[PDB]
Amino acid sequence: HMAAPQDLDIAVWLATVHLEQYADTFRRHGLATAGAARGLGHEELKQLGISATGHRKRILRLLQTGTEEGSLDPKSDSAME
Repeated sequence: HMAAPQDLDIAVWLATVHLEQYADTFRRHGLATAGAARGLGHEELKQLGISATGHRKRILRLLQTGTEEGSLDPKSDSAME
């Protein structure tokens, strides 16, 4: 099974990046599920209650899942010798 279901607790979604704690502000925002938040962007994450940059890009990188489906993977090849 690829990606997560629409009825997926917002805590289980952020828990993938060790940031499930953010599920609080998320739920209070009217989105307690990855399906109710599906669509949020970077600029939108700022008003969502997120101030950490490294964390913000950590969420969106997971939301992109679907058409490409690519999270937690290497991105380098060769170095010199």
